[PDB]
Amino acid sequence: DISAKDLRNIMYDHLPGFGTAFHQLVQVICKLGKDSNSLDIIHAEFQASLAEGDSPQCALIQITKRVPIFQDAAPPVIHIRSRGDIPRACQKSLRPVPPSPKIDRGWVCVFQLQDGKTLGLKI
Amino acid sequence: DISAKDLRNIMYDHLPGFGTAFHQLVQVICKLGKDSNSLDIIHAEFQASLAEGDSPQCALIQITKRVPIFQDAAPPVIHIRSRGDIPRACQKSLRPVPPSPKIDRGWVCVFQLQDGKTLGLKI
Ligand SMILES: Cc1cccc(C(=O)C2=C(O)C(=O)N(c3ccc(CC(=O)O)cc3)[C@H]2c2cc(Cl)c3c(c2)OCO3)c1
Ligand SMILES: Cc1cccc(C(=O)C2=C(O)C(=O)N(c3ccc(CC(=O)O)cc3)[C@H]2c2cc(Cl)c3c(c2)OCO3)c1
Repeated sequence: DISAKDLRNIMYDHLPGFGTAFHQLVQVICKLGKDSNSLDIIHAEFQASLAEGDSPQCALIQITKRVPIFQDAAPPVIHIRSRGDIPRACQKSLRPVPPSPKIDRGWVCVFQLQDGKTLGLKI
Repeated sequence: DISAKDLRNIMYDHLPGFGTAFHQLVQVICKLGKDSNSLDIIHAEFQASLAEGDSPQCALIQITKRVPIFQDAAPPVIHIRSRGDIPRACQKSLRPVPPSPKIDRGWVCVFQLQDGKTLGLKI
């Protein structure tokens, strides 16, 4: 059986750069996947998209649009201290949070900072 | 000017018992009120409701219906370890989280537990 850590490693293996918004999307997919006992179907979808010739980035986005736990889903809230806790390669992807953000519309997660500031990570 | 702690103490002084769902609603009102620089209007609405003869419980609900930061607002996510971090008097008000919980519909907050469990506090 595949673990959340295994799936993270598999997905990271295909991504360029490091600490990018796509790496964070992997984290979200793995966390929500684990919490919904869906790591296997998610892995199968990822591999199937790659096998069709999709970019790994598109494979991750297709998971958000095809696997039902992400469809019309609000992004998870992640509590952190400051913007400094977020990798450099994610910084320019941070945005003010819109009213109903949705994972399948590119809103990966919402970071809540210790002083109450709130930023959404957008792809 | 009134602080979030001052307001919390004022509201607690009107509520019977301790650690109830209404005490948690005070916490949410004061935190969100502080983050939106809205403690003054919140206090004014609370006092006005009491002055019309409303119960302090209803005055708190009135705040969620009358102060625009709570109108059609999703409940805040609060990260905790387990149900053991929630006071005894709130336990029976914890519910599975519905698709679109709203503060002004009685969904005070969403507790996210460390193992991935999620519970909404409902009034
Ligand atoms: C930039 C940053 C700061 C702080 C946290 C994170 C982050 O995404 C996560 C972790 O540091 C982490 O350990 N997460 C995680 C991912 C999958 C599992 C499933 C498992 O292996 O048991 C567990 C933890 C990340 C994480 C991802 C999400 Cl969606 C979270 C979260 C943490 O808390 C609330 O929602 C990212
Ligand atoms: C049952 C339980 C467990 C853990 C936290 C709480 C809770 O509601 C909060 C606190 O322990 C706390 O210190 N909060 C709080 C309330 C107002 C302010 C404004 C200020 O005086 O600076 C600051 C902190 C409570 C709290 C309320 C909300 Cl809505 C929160 C939250 C914490 O984290 C994210 O969203 C309640």
